[PDB]
Amino acid sequence: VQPTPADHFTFGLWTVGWTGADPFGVATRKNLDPVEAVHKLAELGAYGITFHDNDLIPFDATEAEREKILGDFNQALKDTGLKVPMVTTNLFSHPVFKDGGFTSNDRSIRRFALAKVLHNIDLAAEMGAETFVMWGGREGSEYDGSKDLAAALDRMREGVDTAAGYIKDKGYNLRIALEPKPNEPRGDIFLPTVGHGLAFIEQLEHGDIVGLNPETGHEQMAGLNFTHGIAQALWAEKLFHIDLNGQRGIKYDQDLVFGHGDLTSAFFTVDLLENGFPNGGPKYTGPRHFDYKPSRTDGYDGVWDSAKANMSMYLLLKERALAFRADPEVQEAMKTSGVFELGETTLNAGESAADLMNDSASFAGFDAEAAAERNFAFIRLNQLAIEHLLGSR
Amino acid sequence: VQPTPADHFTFGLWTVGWTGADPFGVATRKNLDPVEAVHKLAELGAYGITFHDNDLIPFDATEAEREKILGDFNQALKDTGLKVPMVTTNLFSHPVFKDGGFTSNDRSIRRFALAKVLHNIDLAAEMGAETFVMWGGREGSEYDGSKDLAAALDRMREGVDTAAGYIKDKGYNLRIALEPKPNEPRGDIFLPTVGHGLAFIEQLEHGDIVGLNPETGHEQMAGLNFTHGIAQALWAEKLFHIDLNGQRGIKYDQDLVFGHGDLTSAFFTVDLLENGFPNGGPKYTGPRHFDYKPSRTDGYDGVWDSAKANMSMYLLLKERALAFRADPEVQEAMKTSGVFELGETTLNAGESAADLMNDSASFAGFDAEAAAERNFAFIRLNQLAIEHLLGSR
Amino acid sequence: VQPTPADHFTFGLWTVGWTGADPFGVATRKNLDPVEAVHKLAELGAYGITFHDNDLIPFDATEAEREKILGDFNQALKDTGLKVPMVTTNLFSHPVFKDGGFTSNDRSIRRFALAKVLHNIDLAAEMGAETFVMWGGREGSEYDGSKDLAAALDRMREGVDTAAGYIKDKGYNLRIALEPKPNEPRGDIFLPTVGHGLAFIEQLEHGDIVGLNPETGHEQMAGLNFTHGIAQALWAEKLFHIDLNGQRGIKYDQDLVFGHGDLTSAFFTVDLLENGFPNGGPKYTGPRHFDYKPSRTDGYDGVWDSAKANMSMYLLLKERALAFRADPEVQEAMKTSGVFELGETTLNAGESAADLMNDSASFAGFDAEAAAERNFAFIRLNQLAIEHLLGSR
Amino acid sequence: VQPTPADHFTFGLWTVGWTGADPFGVATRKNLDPVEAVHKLAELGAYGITFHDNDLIPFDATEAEREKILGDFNQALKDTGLKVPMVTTNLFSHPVFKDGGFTSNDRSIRRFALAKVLHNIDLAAEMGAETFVMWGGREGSEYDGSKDLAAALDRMREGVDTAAGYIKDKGYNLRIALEPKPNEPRGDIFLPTVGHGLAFIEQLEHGDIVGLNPETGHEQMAGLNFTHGIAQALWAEKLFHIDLNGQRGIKYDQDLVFGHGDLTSAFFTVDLLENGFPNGGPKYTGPRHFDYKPSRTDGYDGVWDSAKANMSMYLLLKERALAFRADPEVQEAMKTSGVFELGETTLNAGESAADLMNDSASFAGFDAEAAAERNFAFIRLNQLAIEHLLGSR
Ligand SMILES: [Mg+2]
Ligand SMILES: [Mg+2]
Ligand SMILES: [Mg+2]
Ligand SMILES: [Mg+2]
Repeated sequence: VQPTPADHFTFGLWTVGWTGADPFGVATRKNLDPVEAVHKLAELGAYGITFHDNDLIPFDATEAEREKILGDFNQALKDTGLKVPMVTTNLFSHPVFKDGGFTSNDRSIRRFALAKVLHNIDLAAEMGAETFVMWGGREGSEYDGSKDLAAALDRMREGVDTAAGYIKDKGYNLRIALEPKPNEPRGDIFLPTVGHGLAFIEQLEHGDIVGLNPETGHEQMAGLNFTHGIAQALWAEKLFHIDLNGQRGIKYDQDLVFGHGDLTSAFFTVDLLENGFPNGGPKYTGPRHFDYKPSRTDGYDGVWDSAKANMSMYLLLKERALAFRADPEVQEAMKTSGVFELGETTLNAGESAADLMNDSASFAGFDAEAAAERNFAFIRLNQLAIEHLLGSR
Repeated sequence: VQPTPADHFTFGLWTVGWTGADPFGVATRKNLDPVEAVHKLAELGAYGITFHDNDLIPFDATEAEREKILGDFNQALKDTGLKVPMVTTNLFSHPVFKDGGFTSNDRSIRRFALAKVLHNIDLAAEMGAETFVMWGGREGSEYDGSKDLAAALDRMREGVDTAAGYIKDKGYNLRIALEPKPNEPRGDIFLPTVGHGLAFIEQLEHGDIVGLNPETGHEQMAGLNFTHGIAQALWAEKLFHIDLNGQRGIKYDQDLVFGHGDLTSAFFTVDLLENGFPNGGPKYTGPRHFDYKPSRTDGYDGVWDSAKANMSMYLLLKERALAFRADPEVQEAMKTSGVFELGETTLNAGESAADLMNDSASFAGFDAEAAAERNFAFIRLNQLAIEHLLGSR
Repeated sequence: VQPTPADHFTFGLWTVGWTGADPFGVATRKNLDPVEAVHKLAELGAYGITFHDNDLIPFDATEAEREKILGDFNQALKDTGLKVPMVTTNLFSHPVFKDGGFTSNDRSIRRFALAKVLHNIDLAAEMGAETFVMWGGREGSEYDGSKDLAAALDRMREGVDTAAGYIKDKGYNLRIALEPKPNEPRGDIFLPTVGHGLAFIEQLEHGDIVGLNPETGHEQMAGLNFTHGIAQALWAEKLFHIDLNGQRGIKYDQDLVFGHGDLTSAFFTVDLLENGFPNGGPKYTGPRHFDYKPSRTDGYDGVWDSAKANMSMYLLLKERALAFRADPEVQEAMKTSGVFELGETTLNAGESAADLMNDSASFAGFDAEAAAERNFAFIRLNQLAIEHLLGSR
Repeated sequence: VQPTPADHFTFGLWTVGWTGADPFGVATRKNLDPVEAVHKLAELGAYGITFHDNDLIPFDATEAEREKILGDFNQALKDTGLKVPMVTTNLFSHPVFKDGGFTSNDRSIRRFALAKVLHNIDLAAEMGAETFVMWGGREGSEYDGSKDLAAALDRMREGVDTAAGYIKDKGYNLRIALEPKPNEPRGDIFLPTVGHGLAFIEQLEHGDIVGLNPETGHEQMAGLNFTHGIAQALWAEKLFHIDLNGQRGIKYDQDLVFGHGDLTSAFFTVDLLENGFPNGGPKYTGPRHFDYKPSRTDGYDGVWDSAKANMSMYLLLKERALAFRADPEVQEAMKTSGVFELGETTLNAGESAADLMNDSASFAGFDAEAAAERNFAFIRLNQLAIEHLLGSR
């Protein structure tokens, strides 16, 4: 419960560097120098750091300034050994992206935004990032009439497929991860959840290198079960990255420490990333990225406390989830409840639809009332998970 | 604002026949005979009626009883001319489906449930239904540990692909529509929204004849924009059916009359079904199905009032949405706001990613501050839509 | 973690007795005989039992049937030693109550509902109940014009003042507890949250013996912090009873076991009930009542299992919350965050507004930016708390 | 639909002046000079203007700067005739207020916050404001152990009683209006809803001149019915001010124009404000204040457009709500649904509880099932209302 680099905890530069400006107030902390960020995270046990183009390099920066910033940064990474596993672009802060990057009603802003992305892919390759995240935060509307809904999706597809074709063309070993979000900053964002995101990728021409980057808080903002949406992404072989934080209900994006929102949910999230599926199946072996914000009420000691907290929470949940699954009481409760039974195909090997229709024991002579008497024992099984969680077993 | 059969208003037998039992009380109305339902709906201007297998035919019914019920029903349809455009199966009422049909932890219940579906497909063909709806209402969990998340999806796929292969095999001209729902009756349902549903179909073997059946209320239960989710379904060419009702917020499934929930949203929903996309694209020309419930406080006069209300609301919204789009002030407001501009591809014909990166006017020499000065005028445009809605223009 | 009568765990007859019918399906369990409920609950460690008049005595019961049923139930209580601390009135399942009891639009119904309550006060008094709970579940509307909102609150007051007047008159030592609920079964219910119930009580003629019965899931259905709510009820000394359960978000009411919802909020509710306020103040001493429903997926072993899960959940939280406040590291963290500092009055002993305004050091020469440097360290206090919750420290 | 000063449309300086910075981006508009705001608003038909102390006078303003600024603003008011009906205090943007003003854990900060309020009361009185608004935006927490909840309410009371005491002492005719808000910017805010604010007021020493300022979007953020909320405030005669805007669901605060959110609820709020209660009762006569923000996508033409949209929205709703209640068909529908019947007291003139209980016809021989046959016809009353809303009848 001391993190180490094979744990693969990655942190975004914008998280610990978030100085505290919210919509009702100014920053409460001084800016965090990025070299200092790299040194402080390496020391806490982080494996890597991620950033947005404008997190390191100002929008305004001249070529010389860009060279100077990147040199110090590269030096810092070298001194520490921190990797840079994911890179992303800021397509939401400057006033020009008031109506989006890629789905901006203005065509000249869509070309600028797509060029901001291609340049960033080149920097992403250079850094040795394996994933390029795309968070379309300003793509949407506040009013139903603001957009042509089909055009938005065509413009979004265009953007994404041009970027993907460009990776392919240059031979970069980079994958694109789209990060779905319900709302905020727009009152409605395009591809609001994990399924919209997932569905969207199947319409792309270069879909093969496009996957997702779900975020705890984002699904929770539409009241979805985070464990069930990552399950589906994994199931489809599209869980390319993951962002973990906490959220307490449907409200503004809180960005708390992982485990400080919905704890029981955090627990089962960690059981799926760590243990996978009960009957076997896919596993996610990428980085465990923390995309959160150190509460504005706290000074810099709280920033480093908060960074430590993320990794601690994940490790506490991991031991509890490993003991839980190892527990023989839990394994037999799982058996009773039919967890392993769900793993069995419904049809017998070689059985056809006509075969089952016509099988008298599966329908005509099936006793539905007897079958309804089964005690699934889901509460008891729920109860065992929580007793494991509470460290009482 | 007198409905007629080319309007294609279809009503489910369970809507007007809903006698009023909620989780806190008993029915407040007497049962509605299904022949009387057909006669009363034909007379109100409905085009068709839909039903769940157990809405017409009791679970218990002997073959003779099934023959007798279907004969009277068929007679009624013949006497009136009402079609039966969609059929669906009850996989959620009997105690046997306490943990689902298709994703039931018990394998014997999954075989029964799939056989209940194949038999129903045969009845669906017989009735001349073009769509077979599948609402997986009991597929999910209340506890994160109740299921093996990957197995659930494999079991769901198995069910759905067996049913689809069986349509194909028998040569029925029937399509399957899955209806996504966030929650209720389960605390979390599998394929909770339109994207999960959409994503899910791309993993199926018989995906080609599988599409969606979104419902106003269902998306609204996860706080999504209904117009933007049907837009995406349409965009993907998967909007096979549609269910319209009203819902006032994130809470239990209310099932109000279309236009009695979120009115402005209802309005833009009707603008998309009726007018389509501003720059052109797909159109939805299937039935406009009302899946709602006549409030339990009201007697039978309210049931028929409520049925009339659905069609009235849709026709009032339709005229307001046609005037709105015809309005030359509105067309020029759309132009200013860049609604048509979104229709233009981002890249020039023949332009490549390298071409745009390297185009100095799109990036390097792009004036982002000048571009940020643009007045999108989205509020004014929103305001014009509402003045059209209020019948003030 | 073995409950004893000393713990004051009370259960509603309706909870273990809930047979499984929900809006989409029939009962999955057989009716529970009340004598068995009493016997079962006494073997688990329950302190008492509570009921609604129609949980015990059927709506259409003859006089002979009523006495048999009470002879049976009084015998059971006598045999087992269980107490009956609370009694409530079912003003919701019979179709007569579709528009409410007390705020029904029909005056004849308001008279019957209130008659039904007065008779029930006699019964409650006879049983030795100390609390009389009023849950106005059908009090509200689906539509904004259905009700005259000032007249609904006048009617509500009349009902509550008549019942309280009657208690005072008859010399019964009963206190009325109003149970606020935002929705379900009505689309909007009168006196939606703790706040609303408390405000209403202050408009009552006999508000001195009228307080609240907050329920965990009801407040979570509005997105409110359950703990902030009962704190406010406590502070006004109006916390007369409490109903504990689980709710996983804004959706239908789940009625999960306590701690099977929002764990961390459950942990903080236990802390408040057990440890009181950090700086002292009123404490809650009534029954810890569980109003939940055994999931319908579970048979009768599941029912006694979930009844036991309420009590184990609570005892495990209590143990952690006691360990939490006793930790010296936590006591120190609390001092550091200003938790005890909030207890010191803002003004000085006999300081006036005018004295405060001209004091130079409090305003005029107050260094606002120096003050703003304080690291409140709330993340670290939060992290310690979860660490005590997880049985880690 | 041309507003006139007689309409009492008031606007906050912060609303038209909002420059566009949100959590994900910088300002998209230039600062608005306050003199121009005053002039612009008087040309649109505004009756008055309201501000926060720091909207006008910068936090670090010298004495010389403060007088210049007030000379400029007083001149503008004089020139245009605008009134200043409400003044409020910014106890939220400066980093000193990260934990609150009045309920900050730091005692030195509580003293400065209250000093800052007292000084602002003098200013408000000087300006001729009738209402003093208190919005405790930083009063709350992200974490359940950050605060002693009884001590936070004691501190809050001290602050409000000190300010009210001061008003009384100085002979100013100002009334305090507390503005409840459930969240944002804190994860949970003290006095979350109308209900909570009203309950708190009754625990105050000087609660007689302390009332509420409900805001439309704040209540919709909890899923509450805005109309039920102000009705309850009205009924207790505590509706001192109102803030009108739009909110599309439980998500961040949108601050859309009034009627650009939930239309039908907007329609029913106008009806209540204009027509009062169907059976009579208190009526609201203060300013109709708009606290919204011009979407950041819109330039300055958009700003004056949205200021005008507030007033047109309201005037269009008012016209429909007046037409609605005057319709004979609607008056009849209301009688039929029992709307006036709710106004008749339940008991008879000098009827006691005891008299009611033994009356055979009210209980004992009351035919509950005959009573339950009444068709309340709420769907048809709702349908008439939407038809008047849509300018259809
Ligand atoms: Mg993220
Ligand atoms: Mg449906
Ligand atoms: Mg309760
Ligand atoms: Mg406000």
